[PDB]
Amino acid sequence: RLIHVSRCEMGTSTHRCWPRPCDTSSDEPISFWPPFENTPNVIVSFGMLDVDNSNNLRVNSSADDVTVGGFTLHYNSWYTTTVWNYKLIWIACD
Amino acid sequence: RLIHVSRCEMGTSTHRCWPRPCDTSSDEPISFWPPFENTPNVIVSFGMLDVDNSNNLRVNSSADDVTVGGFTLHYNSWYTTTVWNYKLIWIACD
Amino acid sequence: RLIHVSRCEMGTSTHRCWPRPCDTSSDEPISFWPPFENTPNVIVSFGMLDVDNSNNLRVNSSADDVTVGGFTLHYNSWYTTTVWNYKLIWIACD
Amino acid sequence: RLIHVSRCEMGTSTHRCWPRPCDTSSDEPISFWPPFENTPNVIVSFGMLDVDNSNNLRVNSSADDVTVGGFTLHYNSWYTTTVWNYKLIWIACD
Amino acid sequence: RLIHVSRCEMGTSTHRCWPRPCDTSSDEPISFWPPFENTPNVIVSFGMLDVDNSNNLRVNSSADDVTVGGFTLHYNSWYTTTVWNYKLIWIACD
Amino acid sequence: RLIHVSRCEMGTSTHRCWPRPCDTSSDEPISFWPPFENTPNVIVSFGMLDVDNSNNLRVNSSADDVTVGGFTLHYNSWYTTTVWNYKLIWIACD
Ligand SMILES: *[C@@H]1O[C@H](CO)[C@@H](O[C@@H]2O[C@H](CO)[C@@H](O)[C@H](O)[C@H]2NC(C)=O)[C@H](O)[C@H]1NC(C)=O
Ligand SMILES: *[C@@H]1O[C@H](CO)[C@@H](O[C@@H]2O[C@H](CO)[C@@H](O)[C@H](O)[C@H]2NC(C)=O)[C@H](O)[C@H]1NC(C)=O
Ligand SMILES: *[C@@H]1O[C@H](CO)[C@@H](O[C@@H]2O[C@H](CO)[C@@H](O)[C@H](O)[C@H]2NC(C)=O)[C@H](O)[C@H]1NC(C)=O
Ligand SMILES: *[C@@H]1O[C@H](CO)[C@@H](O[C@@H]2O[C@H](CO)[C@@H](O)[C@H](O)[C@H]2NC(C)=O)[C@H](O)[C@H]1NC(C)=O
Ligand SMILES: *[C@@H]1O[C@H](CO)[C@@H](O[C@@H]2O[C@H](CO)[C@@H](O)[C@H](O)[C@H]2NC(C)=O)[C@H](O)[C@H]1NC(C)=O
Ligand SMILES: *[C@@H]1O[C@H](CO)[C@@H](O[C@@H]2O[C@H](CO)[C@@H](O)[C@H](O)[C@H]2NC(C)=O)[C@H](O)[C@H]1NC(C)=O
Ligand SMILES: CC(=O)N[C@@H]1[C@@H](O)[C@@H](O)[C@@H](CO)O[C@@H]1O
Ligand SMILES: OC[C@H]1O[C@H](O)[C@H](O)[C@@H](O)[C@H]1O
Ligand SMILES: [Cl-]
Ligand SMILES: [Cl-]
Ligand SMILES: [Cl-]
Ligand SMILES: [Cl-]
Ligand SMILES: [Cl-]
Ligand SMILES: [Cl-]
Ligand SMILES: [Cl-]
Ligand SMILES: [Cl-]
Ligand SMILES: [Cl-]
Ligand SMILES: [Cl-]
Ligand SMILES: [Cl-]
Ligand SMILES: [Cl-]
Ligand code: NA
Ligand code: NA
Ligand code: NA
Ligand code: NA
Ligand code: NA
Ligand code: NA
Repeated sequence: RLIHVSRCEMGTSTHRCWPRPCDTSSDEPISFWPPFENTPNVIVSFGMLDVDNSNNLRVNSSADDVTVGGFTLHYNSWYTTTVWNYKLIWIACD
Repeated sequence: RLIHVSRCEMGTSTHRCWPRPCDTSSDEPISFWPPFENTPNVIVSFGMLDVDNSNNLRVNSSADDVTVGGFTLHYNSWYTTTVWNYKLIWIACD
Repeated sequence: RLIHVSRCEMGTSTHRCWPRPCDTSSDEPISFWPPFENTPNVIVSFGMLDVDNSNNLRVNSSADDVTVGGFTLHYNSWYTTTVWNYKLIWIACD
Repeated sequence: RLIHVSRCEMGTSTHRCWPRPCDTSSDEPISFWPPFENTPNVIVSFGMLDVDNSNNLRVNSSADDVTVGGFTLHYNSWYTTTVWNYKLIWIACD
Repeated sequence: RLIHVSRCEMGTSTHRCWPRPCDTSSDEPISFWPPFENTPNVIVSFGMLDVDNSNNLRVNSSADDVTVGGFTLHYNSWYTTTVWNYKLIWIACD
Repeated sequence: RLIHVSRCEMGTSTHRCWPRPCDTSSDEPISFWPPFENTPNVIVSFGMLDVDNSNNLRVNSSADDVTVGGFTLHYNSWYTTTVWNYKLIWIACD
């Protein structure tokens, strides 16, 4: 019979930048082992955050170039925002 | 034999407001197709955030009215907070 | 045949502290019923957040002591950060 | 994702007739608990057989009235055949 | 997590030959739709049989050339055996 | 969520004896690798059979001592029955 089920993989990525401010952006190659059967959906959020109040809080994250074999874990702030630390979390399921 | 398995669905919703401030709240209908066999659990977070530092950071998100066919993706700030941009992320599994 | 499937459990934990500031840290024991077959991965993020702008934003969360039977849902801010309210979200899949 | 899986149930039914000849036919109600999600297919054969050589060997079996709740395990010989003992086997899968 | 599951397909094939003896052998192509993910095992037996006592009972059956797409349902008697009617049953699982 | 699925294993076992009569009984250790998670059901039938017509046809088969690790594939004729060749088939599903 036909049933709908998912396989999920998940992970975190910690960036301890301070005493230096974090790079404006980061892109990390993540690999699924073994590859998924179907191209999975992937979402990303923040597990930890250390942002300076001297300017607005601007943070962004996403999963780019998602394939059955992996994806690019992306982060970026912009303009005058100063980020001191952060931890991205992500989950991918087909 | 009896085994525990999950089907998962996930998605994101971007709100680009600036030059205008984002509305105090938003409620968006999300449909699952096909419907889940069981009422899934759903959780919501933020994938992107642009908040003004001139006041406290107040953000809230939730999955309301969750059924096998979908749910209401909810967001709200409150009091004096000013939000310029945000992206919600959500995942539903049974 | 051999296939990859996941079982997922998820939940949220709300802390309203206002007008008192939330404790610097929190640790909540979470149970998985029934226990997982394999030790799951767990990720944690924020569903709601209320942080004072008088100081930098510093929030941290994680799943600690993860077993098939459960885990410790952990939160903490640090230094001078003042947090007024927060809601943690978590998802665990094997 | 969509996958093909089967749930299977199976069983045997022994008929010790000797010293009397087995009835020309038999029909036994079989129940699946719990019921299947989809009507299963069912096949039936012989695990044991004791047939007289004074006439031709004529045996027949089938799964009749198959529903998600169960089916009728059917057996019959015909004409001049004499059967002294027999055991039916069956398996149902969706 | 990794788990062992099977998909099964099954079927029957009736050969009514009387008043003529059945052919010494038969080979029928069986198609699996959709094809299995992995090459399944297949076993074959007799659900009905009508054999003349004037000679020894000799019957044979098997699943030949098994692939994910199908196989050849084979039957044969040999030597002096005379078969009047028979029904084959088969089940394929991966 | 909870679903019913089976894992199945199957196999055949050929005994060529002619021109000598096959033994009155046979018992073969069958191993499931890897073991099942739950004690499976097992049914056994005949895929090939060669019985002398000088006496009644008497054949018997079963799966004895079934565990998650394996079982004893049993066969026996009785009294004056002469069996020349036979092939057992079996399928085990949990
Ligand atoms: C957050 O990161 C995503 C991923 O890189 C950015 O997405 C790009 O957005 C531009 C328009 O702003 C599109 O033209 C590109 O196609 C997107 N690239 C990818 C890889 O999808 C997004 O702009 C970022 N958001 C902010 C505010 O920094
Ligand atoms: C975040 O949004 C949720 C959902 O809109 C709000 O939840 C309500 O909480 C009150 C108690 O404070 C309950 O009595 C209601 O039943 C909840 N509504 C729903 C639909 O569940 C929550 O109050 C909001 N948080 C903030 C800080 O605005
Ligand atoms: C975020 O919380 C995690 C988990 O509570 C903290 O991890 C600890 O880090 C220290 C050293 O930094 C280790 O000695 C501990 O063993 C870690 N605990 C666990 C259970 O992993 C992490 O330091 C916290 N981050 C911040 C900025 O507070
Ligand atoms: C074997 O048993 C099956 C099931 O009772 C018999 O099938 C019936 O066959 C007749 C024609 O011979 C049909 O009219 C009926 O519709 C069939 N019944 C069902 C439930 O399918 C079959 O005839 C038997 N074979 C022998 C040789 O006895
Ligand atoms: C039953 O049919 C099968 C399939 O046609 C026969 O299998 C062959 O058996 C010989 C002798 O053991 C092997 O060398 C061949 O490789 C087999 N061929 C196939 C297609 O597997 C089997 O011999 C038949 N049994 C009888 C008694 O007729
Ligand atoms: C068929 O084989 C089974 C299993 O080997 C035999 O079952 C035995 O039956 C006797 C008498 O009824 C019992 O004392 C034993 O305890 C049974 N053993 C098992 C494993 O259950 C059965 O007798 C055989 N049938 C024929 C006709 O030979
Ligand atoms: C009425 C109202 O919204 N009050 C809010 C309170 O809920 C809390 O957010 C506090 C600290 O930021 O700021 C205000 O007092
Ligand atoms: O066995 C051969 C032949 O014997 C009788 O004639 C039966 O009526 C037929 O159906 C067939 O079984
Ligand atoms: Cl840390
Ligand atoms: Cl700014
Ligand atoms: Cl954006
Ligand atoms: Cl404020
Ligand atoms: Cl709340
Ligand atoms: Cl500060
Ligand atoms: Cl018996
Ligand atoms: Cl006859
Ligand atoms: Cl028929
Ligand atoms: Cl002969
Ligand atoms: Cl052979
Ligand atoms: Cl006899
Ligand atoms: Na960095
Ligand atoms: Na808006
Ligand atoms: Na608190
Ligand atoms: Na009877
Ligand atoms: Na024929
Ligand atoms: Na032997």
